[PDB]
Amino acid sequence: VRFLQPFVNLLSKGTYWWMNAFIKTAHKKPIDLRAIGKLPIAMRALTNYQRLCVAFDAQARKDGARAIWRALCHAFGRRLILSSTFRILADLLGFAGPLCIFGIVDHLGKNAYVLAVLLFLALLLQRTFLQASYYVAIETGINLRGAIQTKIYNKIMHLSTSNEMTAGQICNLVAIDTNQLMWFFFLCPNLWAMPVQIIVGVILLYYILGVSALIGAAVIILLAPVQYFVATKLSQAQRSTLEHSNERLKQTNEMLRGMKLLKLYAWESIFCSRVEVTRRKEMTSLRAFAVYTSISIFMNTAIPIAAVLITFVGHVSFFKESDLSPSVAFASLSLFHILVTPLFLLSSVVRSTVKALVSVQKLSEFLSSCVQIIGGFFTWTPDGIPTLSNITIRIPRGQLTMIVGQVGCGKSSLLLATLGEMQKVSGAVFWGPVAYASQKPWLLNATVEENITFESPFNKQRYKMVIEACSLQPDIDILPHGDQTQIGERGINLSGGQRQRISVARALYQQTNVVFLDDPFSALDVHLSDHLMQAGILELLRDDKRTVVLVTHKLQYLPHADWIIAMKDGTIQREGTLKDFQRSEIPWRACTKYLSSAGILLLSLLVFSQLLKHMVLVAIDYWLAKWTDSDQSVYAMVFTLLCSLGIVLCLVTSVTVEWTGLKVAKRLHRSLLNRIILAPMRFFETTPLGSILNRFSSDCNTIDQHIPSTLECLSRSTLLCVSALTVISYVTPVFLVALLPLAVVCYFIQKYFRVASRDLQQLDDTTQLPLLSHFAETVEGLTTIRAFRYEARFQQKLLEYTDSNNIASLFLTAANRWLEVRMEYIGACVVLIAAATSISNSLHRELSAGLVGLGLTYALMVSNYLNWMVRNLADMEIQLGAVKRIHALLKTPSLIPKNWPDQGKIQIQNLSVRYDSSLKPVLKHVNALISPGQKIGICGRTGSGKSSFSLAFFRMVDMFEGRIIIDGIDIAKLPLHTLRSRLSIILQDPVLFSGTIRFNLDPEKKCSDSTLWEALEIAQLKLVVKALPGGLDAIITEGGENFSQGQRQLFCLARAFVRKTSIFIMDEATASIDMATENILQKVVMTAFADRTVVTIAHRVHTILSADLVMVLKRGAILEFDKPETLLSQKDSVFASFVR
Ligand SMILES: COc1ccc(Cl)cc1C(=O)NCCc1ccc(S(=O)(=O)NC(=O)NC2CCCCC2)cc1
Ligand SMILES: Nc1ncnc2c1ncn2[C@@H]1O[C@H](COP(=O)(O)OP(=O)(O)OP(O)(O)=S)[C@@H](O)[C@H]1O
Repeated sequence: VRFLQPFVNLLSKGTYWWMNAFIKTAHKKPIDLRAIGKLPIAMRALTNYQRLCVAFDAQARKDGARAIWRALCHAFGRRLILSSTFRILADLLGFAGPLCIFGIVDHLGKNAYVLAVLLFLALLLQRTFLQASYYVAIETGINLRGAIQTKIYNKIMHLSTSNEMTAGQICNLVAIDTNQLMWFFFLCPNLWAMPVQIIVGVILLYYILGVSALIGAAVIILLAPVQYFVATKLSQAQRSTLEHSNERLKQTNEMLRGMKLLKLYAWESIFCSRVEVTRRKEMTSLRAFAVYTSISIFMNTAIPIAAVLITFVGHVSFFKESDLSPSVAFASLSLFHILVTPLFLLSSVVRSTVKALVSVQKLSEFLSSCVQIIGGFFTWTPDGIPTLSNITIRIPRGQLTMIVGQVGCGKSSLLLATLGEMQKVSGAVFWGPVAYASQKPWLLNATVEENITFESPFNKQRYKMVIEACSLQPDIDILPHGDQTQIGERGINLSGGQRQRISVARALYQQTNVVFLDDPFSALDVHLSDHLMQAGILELLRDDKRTVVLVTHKLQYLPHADWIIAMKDGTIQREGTLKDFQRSEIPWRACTKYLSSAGILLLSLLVFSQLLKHMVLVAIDYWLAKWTDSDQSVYAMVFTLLCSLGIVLCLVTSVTVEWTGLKVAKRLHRSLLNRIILAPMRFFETTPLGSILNRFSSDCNTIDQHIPSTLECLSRSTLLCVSALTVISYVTPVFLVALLPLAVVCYFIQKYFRVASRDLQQLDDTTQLPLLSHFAETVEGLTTIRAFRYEARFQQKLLEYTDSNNIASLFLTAANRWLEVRMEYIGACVVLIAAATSISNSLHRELSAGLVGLGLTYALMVSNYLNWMVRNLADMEIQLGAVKRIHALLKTPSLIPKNWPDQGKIQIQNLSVRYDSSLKPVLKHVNALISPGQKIGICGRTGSGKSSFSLAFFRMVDMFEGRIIIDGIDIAKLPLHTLRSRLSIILQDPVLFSGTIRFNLDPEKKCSDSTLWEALEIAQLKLVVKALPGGLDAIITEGGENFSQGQRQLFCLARAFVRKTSIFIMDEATASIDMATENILQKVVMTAFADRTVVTIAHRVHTILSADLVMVLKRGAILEFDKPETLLSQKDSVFASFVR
């Protein structure tokens, strides 16, 4: 245990002194979950779940949305109200501070040291109570999140299967709804403490400025509803923008997958044009969003100026000509800031409260939704026509029981009913932890060994037996990681047969009596199914005398079982055995590049405008200082001039930040796209897709959403802090020399913070990722988990995960409180010293009263500007560190005028090729020649070098040696664009990117309609194309199920037809295609290609047999042969015929 909050001295419970040791150790050694503590018994999943379920029980025994609400209320009780009362007392003392400022200012102009030390004490106490309030509220919220999370997970166990969309709604119910609830519980005490704050503020300012005060008290208040309105607009804009963004991502996911396909003919620019077309729409939305952001930032600092303007001008020169002592004006200034700070929070509080109300309504709607069988009766509804009718079945021990029938006869339904999964209406069923593999296979977010063990102690002989008996070890070794390979989400990097074999292995490996397998032979061949039923079923299951109940439909399994079960229309037609059935019927460089992408045009326009705005904001008060003592009319007019300058300059600065941020986002995205386009193929193959896709998915989005606002806030905070320091220095010179020590202290407080605040931050992210994912895994494979009776262990795992999340999200708020309190203590020390120097120096000797006003008013508030500064600095640093990876990604004609000849005669003399710079060579002394108009075949085993030969023919490998030519022409003087408008290629991996048929046939779109129609008619595709809406305009999706595999290859051949390269490369147009269709495909491609030399590569016999010139790829080299009928009998059918 390390997080000891409840077990320390009640002084440190306030000032967080126990964090000194943690943060000092954290500076040196990197924090981790082993270096972190464990949550106390006072706050776990179990404790909060216990209190919440006790309250829910006491409320439901007296029987809903209001019910769950009151249950949470009575369950979390005293802590929340304690935080709220801390908060209101702090608010009172904060409203009290400026009045003692006023008293001091009065006394010196006409008992003040006492007021100064009282101000010091009241500041420190008020801020301490505020911080304790924040922390207690945050901890209550974290408790509530853990509690309702484990509660809705407990509910996930008892729900019914009849209720895809529900899974997404469940995981949003944990990712956004629960966060809304918890953040609303953060802001709950603020909603109680805001009204008393504004009421005390208005009544206090009225008694200081009189009737005029009221007028001012209106203006500031009028900003609070307006703000809300602005916020709403933002939200609307956000929605629209998000939509566009999503679409863009889709149009990217294709390009970053058909990489080799894309670059094999250089259609990449054609798709980049479309990608840029989407980007402009996205940019257009962003303008309005940033305009609203600018309006918000503008009002933020405009209302403070406007209040003082329309109040002071409307007080003296309007109403009663009352002499305005410096105390009145400066107290009004202080109260204006102390009231502006809370006003913004009310809008966000209202939004958070309504959103939390909706989310709790949603949570309530969700949260409240032998083997003997005699008289089976049930259905998939609380009321409806039944599908289970009159089923009586006995499943004795040690007996193979097949279930056979037609499609839709209640086979798997009977399986789940035997499981107890479906509580039958009227019937009896008796038989426990039963192993079960469902029809649709499911996996976890873990390794292969883990999925097959499934929380079971590992075995050597047992596990190796199960691995070998499932025909799974070779394909397991085929994976990039021989074992312990991280199986992707749902098994994207695996095939269906592998998932099925893993599921069957999981079912077989578990030690239990009963095993169900819902058709485990649907995605398996004949050989693998035979070996599985022989070794794993009849030899391994039948070994330990288990009760195997397998449902399938084959021939070999019928005489191997004991009981045959025939189902028809949900009824057992006949029953018995076989015989009874047959006898019956971050450095400054990242920011430097970020701002230099904007250019010199806007950098200075931003910086100098900010400097001038802050200079105006200080000069207005500097002139007010001389205004005070008493040409009052001229004074007020100068005040009005300054007030106007301030607001105009603020609007200018905001518009500048907006425009600059948008331009930078534009240029950065375009440069990233362009630099990713020109990368080599081996680079794309080396780097995983997640990192390349992820930068565009988030980095871009993150920057656009948060960099401009956070940068603006950081700049405003730092300049306001520097201005306040300069003010309190100019007021009292000696005070300056006292403030530089303390500020240096802050430097030491800075380092130790960041080197931990960053760390904890990332830890939070990590504990958020496997938690949510875990949830999803439980939802899909719910039947398997309720069948294995493994609910207890999984609930244990989820309590573990939510504890690991809460400890991180708790240490983070503890560290934020630490930095806050210490920076605030120093911000109170500085105002203490400033007032103590001002009372003596500026009164006893200097005798100038306009000074102390400015100094006190700025030192009463310097601390909040300091805190804004430091927090925004931390955020800007993490965001700039996120940006740096974008730059890391950023750093990755004599024969032309003569038309490319149709003579396909080529010759590659002494060719070699390597993949990486200075690695093992792929080819060795490759010499070959190809005659015009002659079909060429190439053979070889896997890894022989035929794909490498094709890629080198398209010079896709960047370490080839020798000279390679086409009609005396090579790659020494031609750019890539000409090199891709000269040859055609059909890859083994076909794809149909989204769009219309015109976008797939000719994405360039140069070709005319009759040309595409003829290409479809020749490619045996015109009839199915005419059977679609519109014709040549069917909206296709990436991959999908809109066309057959043969039709995808027909589209590839149509691409080849329209390419008109006159040279064709056929890279395994045979794999994963039915022979009945592949043979007619090759016949069409032969009858269509009488000219325009084609070089093919495959592992089929007849394809290699039909080619004229063929070269057998040896271990490292090739051996070519010209006449096909001569080399297939010269070696006496040893190396070229039986191999083919
Ligand atoms: C902006 O301040 C305020 C100023 C005045 C008032 Cl009347 C209220 C607040 C205020 O904020 N309302 C209290 C509720 C609240 C929410 C966030 C913060 S916080 O400081 O930003 N964040 C943390 O402490 N920890 C986070 C919490 C989320 C998980 C990760 C760690 C502090 C407090
Ligand atoms: N989880 C479910 N929720 C609601 N209805 C279901 C569910 N599973 C199946 N059904 C319905 O129950 C009917 C019968 O389903 P099955 O028992 O799976 O068909 P079966 O032919 O006996 O076995 P199969 O096809 O190998 S899974 C279908 O028409 C479905 O609409």
